[PDB]
Amino acid sequence: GAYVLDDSDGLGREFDGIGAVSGGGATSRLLVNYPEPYRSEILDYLFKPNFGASLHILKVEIGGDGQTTDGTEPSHMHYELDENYFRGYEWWLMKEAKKRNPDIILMGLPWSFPGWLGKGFSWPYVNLQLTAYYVVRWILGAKHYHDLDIDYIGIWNERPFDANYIKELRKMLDYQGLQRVRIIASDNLWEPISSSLLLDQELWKVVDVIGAHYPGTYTVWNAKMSGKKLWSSEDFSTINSNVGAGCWSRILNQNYINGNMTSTIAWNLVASYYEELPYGRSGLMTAQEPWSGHYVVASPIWVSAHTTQFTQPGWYYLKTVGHLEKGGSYVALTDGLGNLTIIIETMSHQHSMCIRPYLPYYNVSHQLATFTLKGSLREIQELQVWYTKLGQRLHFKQLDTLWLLDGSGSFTLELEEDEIFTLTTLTTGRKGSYPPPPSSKPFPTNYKDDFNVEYPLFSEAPNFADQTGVFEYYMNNEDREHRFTLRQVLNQRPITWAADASSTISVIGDHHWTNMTVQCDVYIETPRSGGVFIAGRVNKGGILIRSATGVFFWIFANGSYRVTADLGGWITYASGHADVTAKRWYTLTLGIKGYFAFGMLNGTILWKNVRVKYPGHGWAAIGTHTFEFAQFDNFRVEAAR
Ligand SMILES: *[C@@H]1O[C@H](CO)[C@@H](O[C@@H]2O[C@H](CO)[C@@H](O)[C@H](O)[C@H]2NC(C)=O)[C@H](O)[C@H]1NC(C)=O
Ligand SMILES: *[C@@H]1O[C@H](CO)[C@@H](O[C@@H]2O[C@H](CO)[C@@H](O)[C@H](O)[C@H]2NC(C)=O)[C@H](O)[C@H]1NC(C)=O
Ligand SMILES: *[C@@H]1O[C@H](CO)[C@@H](O[C@@H]2O[C@H](CO)[C@@H](O)[C@H](O)[C@H]2NC(C)=O)[C@H](O)[C@H]1NC(C)=O
Ligand SMILES: *[C@@H]1O[C@H](CO)[C@@H](O)[C@H](O)[C@H]1NC(C)=O
Ligand SMILES: OC[C@@H]1[C@H](O)[C@H](O)[C@@H]2CC[C@H]1N2
Ligand SMILES: [Ca+2]
Repeated sequence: GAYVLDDSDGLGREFDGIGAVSGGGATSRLLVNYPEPYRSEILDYLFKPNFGASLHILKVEIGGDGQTTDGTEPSHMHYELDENYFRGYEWWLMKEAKKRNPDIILMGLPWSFPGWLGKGFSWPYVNLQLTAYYVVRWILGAKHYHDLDIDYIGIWNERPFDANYIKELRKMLDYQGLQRVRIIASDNLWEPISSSLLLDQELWKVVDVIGAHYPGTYTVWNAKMSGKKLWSSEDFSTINSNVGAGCWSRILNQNYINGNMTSTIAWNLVASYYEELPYGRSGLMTAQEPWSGHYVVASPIWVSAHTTQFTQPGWYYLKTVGHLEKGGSYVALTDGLGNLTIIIETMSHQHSMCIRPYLPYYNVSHQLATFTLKGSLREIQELQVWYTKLGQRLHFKQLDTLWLLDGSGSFTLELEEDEIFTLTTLTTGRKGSYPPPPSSKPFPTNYKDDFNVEYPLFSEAPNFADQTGVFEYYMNNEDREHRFTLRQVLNQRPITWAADASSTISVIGDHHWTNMTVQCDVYIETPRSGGVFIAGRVNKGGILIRSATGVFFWIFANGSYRVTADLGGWITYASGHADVTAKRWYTLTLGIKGYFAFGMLNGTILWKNVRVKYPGHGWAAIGTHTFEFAQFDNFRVEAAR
């Protein structure tokens, strides 16, 4: 009936911000080679204040060279003694975010680690000081090379924590003059971190924030008892259709209401990875065609705006928040300066299901809600109104101002289903707008890369999405014809997060492709035992990369070749001998059409009319038999969709 908003009895918890994750894994892969001005426009929709999603927080993966959901991300230390703070795209993204919003909150979290840190085991806790040292170098590098202050550091994404590690990480941060950096744990479930904090005072002293993943809007008693800030440090992960925006809208409010969580962070920031990769299109917006410049400002962007444009880290939640009689919820926040923001959501069950978890049915129906401002809020006489309707339009439309002149801190609204209203004293709200970007277009049916870039802006060539291993621009001054190549640089399996393949692989192109010819120059660096391949119709990647099928044309340094149906190499289409050795450049061609494939070695036919599964479709790919050095050059693909 009448919902009282008041601050006279005091305030609730401090609001810590809304944000999103770039990483886990390679989710921003295809954004770096967007042409201007579109790349810049995309970044504005995400980070420019009073414009789009206007994010308060940016969380990035600390790349460890392993596969972490939609690809691998490069580490700053591939090997022992190696340090490089210019690989990948997270440095860039953080800087671009920081340019638009100097106050954005930066977080880093490892998913995987380079293998050498395990010292012969696939475990990051073998040498506590070493792993901490590795992580802190990243934070230092961020500052020294990019002028970035990392605000929060996590432990190991959705993987066990070690209490002694967390303590050592804190000590190592302090030793390096990073007392200001805070620690969030354990980016998994509420337990065992929450009870551990209650039993171990020294642990309690070093953990600043408890971050839980996909909590279903609820926390647990031990976490509340701890007095720590509680965050949904990873949520959403739903297709950014209308249902995802609904999901997002609902949890943004109810994470605080039901669970005392004062921050929520969406996986992921922007869908800039092939859609046929795991969890495709589960970013706040979509930017998966750098070749065309086409992007989509999806519904979740505006749902975010309803909170982010009208709140900032350091505002406080009111004590008076809750559910509406006929379903839906409201929160309210102030900045202790006379501003008030109110965010109301009526997401229906049928249009707001998140993937994790799925909620039992609940009812929303037409209702009236009366709001009364008590205490220090009585003096508000005017509120701006922002409105969104999900289902088929209207997104973030500014409605007519409401007046509260009646002397009665009150007003009423007619609420229907699947709506959002924001009511705030702030006048800075804006539905940012750029002209529409180019229409959607398939990946180019003819495509070439000779990797001849002397000072590349990024460490890897556009569109190649590593799914196991790490491929990088490589300069070899001692060769002329192959001065500039692409190289696989991992020489041992990472401390994996996912089940990485046993073979390295990078995929590219149009998953819809069915008939195609792929050609590449290859160079095996490891004598006797080394091997490389080129492939087409590759149908799975990311977390599922081990499961990839397609047509794989392998050559080996022992003078042999194989054609397989799978990356694992368990199913043979053909095999034989070849004039092939290490440390020599060969041109490989693989032609797939209908039921049949053929392979060429240096323009000469090696095998032909070999029967392959059909129908089938997928990407082109390159890679190596194990985690081994190899080079690639003059890549070309002609394909039919
Ligand atoms: C956690 O949030 C809950 C709300 O979910 C807060 O508890 C409410 O407290 C009021 C009175 O203080 C009760 O009338 C409500 O019934 C409580 N809510 C529920 C759902 O039972 C609580 O203050 C928060 N815990 C903290 C801040 O430690
Ligand atoms: C609401 O918030 C705005 C923005 O923070 C406040 O306006 C600022 O007030 C400070 C001092 O209180 C000034 O130094 C800034 O220049 C102001 N900025 C802007 C953009 O106006 C405002 O005081 C708050 N209260 C109300 C009633 O608007
Ligand atoms: C890929 O190649 C196959 C094999 O040639 C094509 O299938 C043929 O298509 C023609 C006309 O479209 C038919 O007359 C043949 O009977 C088909 N043969 C088989 C075995 O299916 C297929 O159309 C090609 N697809 C693309 C997208 O180019
Ligand atoms: C939802 O509530 C309305 C009124 O309370 C009722 O008429 C309707 O049948 C309910 N829907 C379900 C599925 O229970
Ligand atoms: O919903 C899938 C999410 C992403 O894949 C992130 O990488 C982590 C791992 C699972 C979940 N959080
Ligand atoms: Ca070259």
